Amino acid sequence: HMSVYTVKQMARLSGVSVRALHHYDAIGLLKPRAVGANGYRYYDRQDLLRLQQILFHRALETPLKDIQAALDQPGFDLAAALRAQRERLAAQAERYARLVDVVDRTLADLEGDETMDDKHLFEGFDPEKQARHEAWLVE
Amino acid sequence: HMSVYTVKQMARLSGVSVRALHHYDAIGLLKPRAVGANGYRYYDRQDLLRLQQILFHRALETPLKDIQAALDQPGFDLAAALRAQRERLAAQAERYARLVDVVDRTLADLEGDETMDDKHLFEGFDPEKQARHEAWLVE
Repeated sequence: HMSVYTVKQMARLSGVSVRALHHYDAIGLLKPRAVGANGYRYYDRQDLLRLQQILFHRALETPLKDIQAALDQPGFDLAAALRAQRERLAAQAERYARLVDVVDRTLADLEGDETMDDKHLFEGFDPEKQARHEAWLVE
Repeated sequence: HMSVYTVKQMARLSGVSVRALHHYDAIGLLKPRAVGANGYRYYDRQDLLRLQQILFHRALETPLKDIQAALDQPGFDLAAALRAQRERLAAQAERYARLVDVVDRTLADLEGDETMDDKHLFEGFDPEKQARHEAWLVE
């Protein structure tokens, strides 16, 4: 809330390194807002929430330049951004949980009479991740 | 089980493109084993299980060359490989579910008195994904 943090403290609190925070600072992505009377710069609550936004974007494989754009958007609403991120994180949790179900079904067939239909081997894989890989194979 | 598939059929069944399967074939990753009397090559059940292994590896961001190595390992046990993949897929599902919890806790603080401790903003992020990004920032 009123707490403010040096780079050393922000690293320890967030798990982002001092190296990364200096880089995020240099490129205008995350600049410590709070300034003391000694000219030192400190991360405040608003900076912590922006860094959390950066970590959510990276969890969701958003590329570094796209992050700046998304955060600096005029009329940026943090609660809206969080709800959109929730939906995409939930969908990733459901994909991974579906892929465990596929492993479970495959193991049981495999240690059973091996009668399970072939198509059931392949339900659950991310079509998006396949397109980005077939596109790569065309070099 | 006894079913065998052309490239066109294997694409339709698996969701992998004809382009990718020809590439997987060329580089020795997945070569249709079953051969007919007309010299044509067909994917059998064992090929379907190897392709499922490739799709699990790609879900778990294993690099293409590492896949060959892992599948061609002497004493390769498919049920062992599946159980190891289960554990890593489950862990990804738990990470994504934890990140939704973090969003939920943050939203409720944000629309509340904003008293939640700062450290709670940052629990749940993948430290591995952070190291691979701080390492990248050193170019």
